[PDB]
Amino acid sequence: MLLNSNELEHIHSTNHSVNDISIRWGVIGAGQKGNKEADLFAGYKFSNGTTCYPTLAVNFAESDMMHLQNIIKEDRIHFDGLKGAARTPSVVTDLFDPETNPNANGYLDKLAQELGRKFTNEEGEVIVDQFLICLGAGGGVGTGWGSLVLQLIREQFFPCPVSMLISLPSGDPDEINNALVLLSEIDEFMREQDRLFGNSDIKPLANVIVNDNTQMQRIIESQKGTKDLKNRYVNWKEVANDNVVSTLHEINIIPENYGSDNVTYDPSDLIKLLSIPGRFLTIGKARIAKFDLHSLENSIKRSLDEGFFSAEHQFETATMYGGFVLRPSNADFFKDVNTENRIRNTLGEYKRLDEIAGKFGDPIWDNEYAVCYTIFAGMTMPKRYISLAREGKELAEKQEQLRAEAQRKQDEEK
Amino acid sequence: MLLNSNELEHIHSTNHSVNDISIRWGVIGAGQKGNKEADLFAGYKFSNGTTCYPTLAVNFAESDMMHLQNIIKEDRIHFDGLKGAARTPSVVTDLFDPETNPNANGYLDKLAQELGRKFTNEEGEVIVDQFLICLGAGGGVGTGWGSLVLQLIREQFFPCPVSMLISLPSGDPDEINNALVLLSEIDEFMREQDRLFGNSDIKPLANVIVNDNTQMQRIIESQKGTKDLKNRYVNWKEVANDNVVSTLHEINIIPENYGSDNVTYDPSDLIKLLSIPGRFLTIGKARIAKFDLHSLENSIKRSLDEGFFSAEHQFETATMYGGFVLRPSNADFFKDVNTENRIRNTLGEYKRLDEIAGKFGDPIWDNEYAVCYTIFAGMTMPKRYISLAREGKELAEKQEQLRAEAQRKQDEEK
Amino acid sequence: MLLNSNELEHIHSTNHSVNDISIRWGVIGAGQKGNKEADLFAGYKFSNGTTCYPTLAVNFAESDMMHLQNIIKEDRIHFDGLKGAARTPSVVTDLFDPETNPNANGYLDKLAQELGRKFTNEEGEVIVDQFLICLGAGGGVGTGWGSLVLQLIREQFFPCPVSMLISLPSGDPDEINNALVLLSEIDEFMREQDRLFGNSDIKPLANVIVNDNTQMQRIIESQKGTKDLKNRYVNWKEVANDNVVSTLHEINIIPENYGSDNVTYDPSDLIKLLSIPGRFLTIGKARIAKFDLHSLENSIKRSLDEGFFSAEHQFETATMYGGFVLRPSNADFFKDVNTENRIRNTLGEYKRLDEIAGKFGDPIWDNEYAVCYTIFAGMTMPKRYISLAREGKELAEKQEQLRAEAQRKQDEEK
Amino acid sequence: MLLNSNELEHIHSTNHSVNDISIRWGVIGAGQKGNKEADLFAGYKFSNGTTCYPTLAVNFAESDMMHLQNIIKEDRIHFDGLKGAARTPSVVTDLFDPETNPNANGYLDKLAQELGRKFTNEEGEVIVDQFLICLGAGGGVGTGWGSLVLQLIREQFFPCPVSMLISLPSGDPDEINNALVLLSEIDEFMREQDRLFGNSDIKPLANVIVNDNTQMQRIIESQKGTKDLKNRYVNWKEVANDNVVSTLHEINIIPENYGSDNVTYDPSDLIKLLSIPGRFLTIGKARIAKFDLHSLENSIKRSLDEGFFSAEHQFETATMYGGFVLRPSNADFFKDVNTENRIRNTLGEYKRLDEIAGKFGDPIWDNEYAVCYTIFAGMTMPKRYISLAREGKELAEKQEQLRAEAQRKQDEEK
Ligand SMILES: Nc1nc2c(ncn2[C@@H]2O[C@H](COP(=O)(O)OP(=O)(O)O)[C@@H](O)[C@H]2O)c(=O)[nH]1
Ligand SMILES: Nc1nc2c(ncn2[C@@H]2O[C@H](COP(=O)(O)OP(=O)(O)O)[C@@H](O)[C@H]2O)c(=O)[nH]1
Ligand SMILES: Nc1nc2c(ncn2[C@@H]2O[C@H](COP(=O)(O)OP(=O)(O)O)[C@@H](O)[C@H]2O)c(=O)[nH]1
Ligand SMILES: Nc1nc2c(ncn2[C@@H]2O[C@H](COP(=O)(O)OP(=O)(O)O)[C@@H](O)[C@H]2O)c(=O)[nH]1
Repeated sequence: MLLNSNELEHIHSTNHSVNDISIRWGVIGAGQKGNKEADLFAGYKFSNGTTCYPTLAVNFAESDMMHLQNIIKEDRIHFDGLKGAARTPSVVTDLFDPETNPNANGYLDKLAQELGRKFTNEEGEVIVDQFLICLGAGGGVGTGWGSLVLQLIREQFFPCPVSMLISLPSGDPDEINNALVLLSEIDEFMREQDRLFGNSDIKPLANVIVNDNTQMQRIIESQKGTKDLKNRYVNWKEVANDNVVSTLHEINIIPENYGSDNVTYDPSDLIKLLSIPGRFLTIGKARIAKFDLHSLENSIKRSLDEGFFSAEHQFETATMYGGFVLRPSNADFFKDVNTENRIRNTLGEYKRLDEIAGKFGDPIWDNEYAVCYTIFAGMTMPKRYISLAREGKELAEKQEQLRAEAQRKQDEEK
Repeated sequence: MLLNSNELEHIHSTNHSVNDISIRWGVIGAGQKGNKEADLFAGYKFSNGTTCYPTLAVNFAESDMMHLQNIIKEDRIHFDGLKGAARTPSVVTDLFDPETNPNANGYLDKLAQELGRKFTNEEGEVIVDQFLICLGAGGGVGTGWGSLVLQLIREQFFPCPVSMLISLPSGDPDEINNALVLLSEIDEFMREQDRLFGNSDIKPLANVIVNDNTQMQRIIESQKGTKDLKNRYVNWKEVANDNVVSTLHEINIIPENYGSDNVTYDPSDLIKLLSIPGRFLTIGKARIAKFDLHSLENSIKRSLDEGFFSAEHQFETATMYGGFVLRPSNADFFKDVNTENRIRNTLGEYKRLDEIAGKFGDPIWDNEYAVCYTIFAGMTMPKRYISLAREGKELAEKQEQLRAEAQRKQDEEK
Repeated sequence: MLLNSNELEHIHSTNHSVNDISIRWGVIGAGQKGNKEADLFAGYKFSNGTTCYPTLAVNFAESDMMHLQNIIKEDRIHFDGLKGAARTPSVVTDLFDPETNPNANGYLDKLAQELGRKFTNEEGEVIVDQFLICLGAGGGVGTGWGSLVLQLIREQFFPCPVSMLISLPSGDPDEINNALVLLSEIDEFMREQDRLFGNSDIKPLANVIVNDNTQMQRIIESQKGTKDLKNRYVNWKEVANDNVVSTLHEINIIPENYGSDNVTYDPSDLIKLLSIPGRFLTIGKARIAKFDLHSLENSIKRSLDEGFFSAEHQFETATMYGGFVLRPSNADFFKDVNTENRIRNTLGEYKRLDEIAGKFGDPIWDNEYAVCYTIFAGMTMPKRYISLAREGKELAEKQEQLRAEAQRKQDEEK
Repeated sequence: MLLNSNELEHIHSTNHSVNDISIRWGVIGAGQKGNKEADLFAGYKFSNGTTCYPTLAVNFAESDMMHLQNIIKEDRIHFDGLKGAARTPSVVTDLFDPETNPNANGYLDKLAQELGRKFTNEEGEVIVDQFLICLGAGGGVGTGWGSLVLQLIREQFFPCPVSMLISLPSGDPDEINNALVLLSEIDEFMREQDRLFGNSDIKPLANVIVNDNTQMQRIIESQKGTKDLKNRYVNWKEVANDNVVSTLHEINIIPENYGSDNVTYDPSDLIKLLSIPGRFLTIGKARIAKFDLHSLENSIKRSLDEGFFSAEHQFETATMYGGFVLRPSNADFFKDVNTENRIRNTLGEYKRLDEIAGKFGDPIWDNEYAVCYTIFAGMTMPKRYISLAREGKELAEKQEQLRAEAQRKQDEEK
């Protein structure tokens, strides 16, 4: 268990029966980023110190996996032999493709194996609910795997659905491409399946969660760090991560361990919520320590807008909503209805919930502020896609410039 | 005086007439643990810096007693000669048993003596109320003494009753046994006496207070320690201890030095409370800084459940209740009756108080939160006993496994 | 972006759309002081980390400009050749005066140039609103430039108005003089223009903001610094500065990014406010975390009196008022009218606002206290001028004393 | 007393009551190496300059024993007559075997005798705890004796157990053989006894400590010697030795003379530790002067891996663990629990301690760094055995080559 939020604390300080989750994610962490996250996920144990999620970490080589603080070598999968690579994801693919790599398959086995190892007990049962695959884009490894997975799922190695945690980078046109295309492909896929399935079907691809780094850094600095001191010694990712994960984590806990005396969110919701939309999903966590409609709105707005996962996704491309407000039970001001209404309406502004599926919870806690967790799902494409698009152009060219300028510098010299 | 709680502080900051206790415990601290505790007890002095409890520390050898910060060598009793021992408590027994150790008696004298030294003044009067013997189980020394005491009491060396502070360890089947049996014997004894006495009789064995380490550690980490920094440098016991003792300590102080404008707990209560049940006793200290019935309940629940002394004792095997809520006098919300009722009822759920003896206090302070001290007494057996039972089996076997597995490893090699 | 106030934080934590200012100051920082400030100004970037003001730093030589943390050499203008100088501002003047320095003009070009560089984009457009020239008096460089500017403006190199940030020193008669005369000249100028213009005219000299160091230090120590620890390691200027700038800075932000649900201050106001009075302007920022008329008054009073910019300026020599209270929107106590009235009246005591121009805002925030920004403009002469006058006399003579005394010491010895 | 480590110093500088050991080794030093070591052991005296271990030195002839700096001729046992020998250990055996050497026995007597002389006082009591026999392999003398001992023990001349200090050489196939076989035999023996005994039995062969020279030299040079100057004049063994012995030595001292305020290692542990595993034992001493989990790990790792005694022994062939960290008592960072855990886990990676016996201490000192002594016991076979195996083949053949090549050189010439 790693608390790392007031909240978390609050929780933990309060309940200690926390031994219980909603969804058994099978954390496969790929690439620096993923791994890194994974360790955090890894950090969760219960109120009996029992891990929460089961986690494999993958990376190409061993060394790659040294700084992990929870992962053991066994869970450090790597495939090794050749030194160096071109960070093309095409390396990866090879290694499992007979044609390039005959022993392709050899590897696969071991994956299948370790999967077995890790995800069976001895019922041979998969002890997983959905695969949570974590990726940071531009990471060859990730990218390679990404696709890989798509196949694999098909190839039934994966019989749980996949949830994709994708970070959208910042800069570097190359990455941009890699990413975009990656996203594209996915997107296709996404599109295919709904019409390939019904639309009430378990989506093998449950949803996609994206994060923008850029945005985040900005945010991060926003939040200053004279509010603490070691802040003054931190890395943004390091923080970022915390939030991110925590959120997720948290929300998994909360319904499970909490109740309300009024509307009750629940796992199933989540399940629903997570599977079926199949697409782009976003979450807003809003501290609410100030108590009025206007501010409510603000923080709402803020939370959405100045959401952490925010990517300028196109709200009305959502189809489904969710979230809940964990509110103190003495917090009358919320008990009031107007509020609710207000809220409703508030949200309605980005698209009216009431045209789509979703629900909302309002749990109790005994905190001294409330946090509103908000989730919009099944969206398609965030405008960032575009922005990215534009930007890498605006980059590409920008160093074309630099290329031409200084091609001139060649000419200019004897 | 060592404060080490807000409370304690609060107290101390408030009253300074604290020169006064309810019960004169005679702290005999046996074994690492006991000693350690003892030092803390030892740390108490009055508002005139006058010690609170008188304390002997026992250990086998001198060195054993070095790190103590309050104990003087004089109060470091040890009996020495042979180097090393098997940590069998059977060592101890010998030393006072003529048959094994002829000079058995020689020692006894010195005990009797130092007891004299320490517990008489020069009225020859025992300046004690009840012996508080502190033990951590699995400690040969403790264990040896434990039994020893039973005899000794009989042997009238002890003319105050004994209260046993027992820690129940965590792991190691051996200990487990030692313990269990120890507990067993005690248990017997306990059983005997009530029927050996009346049931309205001064129980020579006033009660037993157990603590589970395991539980505690868990708890401890629960309580995080980013709430403080040096926390980030602490040992659980170190904290644990603090609580534990403090509690006790505290509660001894409080009635004595406090009043109420309503129901008044008092020493006698305590006395009653402590003597007669003769058996398993538990305490819940509940911060109440949140003010509603539900939360009241929660914290109640919490406190019981996620009590510190908690061991899954069998509530209805209690016979007697007590405790008090030290509440701020401006704290109207408590003044209200409903509350009381509520409380009553709340407790009623684990067994209905109103079928048994006990009482309850509600003192004032001028704190800005309240703490509810809750005591259930005269219980018999906590399910942990069992759990322990199961566990050591689950251990024993588990390393039988390891024994057989690797007996195989012998066979497997040439 | 550098936050450095709760407020700032509050702001920043709240809005992150802060990408937007009211007035584009063109910060020219002259002399140690100015530079220093400039760096701070320089520290501002937006919610997209986009600088706020554009800034040139001037100093005589390069080295002079080393410790700057944001200024780049390019923005470190210096003119160099001769080593040492007499800190006469008459050095400066020379350098741009053909007669003394034929290549006078050469320099000017570069100024004009860098001005170009810095203040055009490629529309050749000036990207500035008003020049904010920062000076600490007694600084030869500053002083030289001061005058220089007056000319330059005339000489149309400056086509934005100038706002002068002048610090009034503490001690040293020489400085005093330099200053006074400087002030005098300015004063003249000020006087001229109004009658040289209409009085409804864009004043090329928008206003003057003075700061007294002396006063400030006093204040500073007032504010203690056990309230923080590093305080215990600070320099007054360092703090001072922070305030000062911040204030300014802040106020530029706030209207721009904030609204109210009631009276709305706005840039134009500011503009008006800043241009037309042409003269002495002062600002009071009042935390209001205590909620009553009396205290309101107090803090008001305090703020004025024990304003930061305060110089014993002659209120009724003002002609124009402004400011706004950034108040929490839940802060009902302000919503109330009486309050307003009260305020009005309060201010009325130093001169009645209602005889002059100005306005006042009351924005919302969601802070948990309010800050009242108060501005009195178009004043002429603060009594400090005088005080200064007296003091340097009281100095001059005082070391005349010392001169005569110890001229005696010459005589007294063989 | 010879200090020769900071530590040792630290110790000695601190305590001077050092008059006290854990285990009375009876140092029999055989062969150059052993002797050499012995002298060092010999160098230990107490804080009252009282020798620590009692030591016989054996060698074949007198001259052999000249450079010893502590050994007296009396303790220079040699058996002499014939000049030269074939360094076959078979020489040795003869000398005590009636059949080859009738007067075999004559010698034996003298051994028995001097043993008597040296190891009785006049209680006729053996003043020994365990025989510490030191050997460097390939040393005929050693080797001969090795076996000899096995018999002798059986032959009850030895009634203390034997601990074998074996150096594994570097190169020379012959040695290799001699060694291997030696090791083999031993190994057998080892295997026999456990099944010959119970497994909870005092192993007559307490354990085996091996050292690799090769490894060591490498290490040695690693540690540079511009860190000192005379280093620049040293022999590796000379250093090596120091460490080695010292370690041992040290660890014998430390528990004995130190305490902790927390977990306490102790002799018994050692005893246990040393006797019962009967097999391969290894030790890691880790300076810890850097304070974080990662580094902790590192040094841990390092220490294990880049242990001094390290031989690529097969961790999981261990059965038993031990060690302790002598840490400064002000060293909070260790006091913290996480740490502990971490550690635990860390170790767990090579095999999980928690499946096997052992314990761990954490003593105080007042050093300004900590040293972690780590012990893995009861292992069987280190991969070096193998490596050796391979290598001598790789040698044997390699000079077969040279043999054939240059057999060709014969043919090639007339
Ligand atoms: N925020 C964050 N991004 C990371 C982290 N590690 C890597 N990334 C990002 O993930 C993307 C791909 O890099 P990486 O994960 O190293 O890919 P790899 O080279 O395939 O291992 C880049 O945008 C990295 O900045 C991480 O732990 N957190
Ligand atoms: N929490 C706690 N347990 C302790 C302390 N010292 C020892 N123990 C525990 O007491 C039990 C018996 O150990 P110990 O007191 O050393 O017994 P001894 O060997 O007879 O001195 C074990 O569970 C120890 O962990 C202490 O000061 N606090
Ligand atoms: N508060 C403050 N005053 C300063 C600072 N630097 C210089 N001054 C003051 O400005 C006045 C003129 O000094 P300076 O700026 O060094 O002039 P220069 O010699 O022309 O560079 C003096 O009163 C200095 O104390 C600064 O950064 N802050
Ligand atoms: N490190 C070390 N090895 C030694 C020393 N003396 C001898 N050896 C080694 O011990 C092994 C056997 O040689 P030695 O002791 O001379 O055997 P002997 O010929 O029977 O006396 C070889 O590997 C030697 O290098 C010593 O004092 N230290």
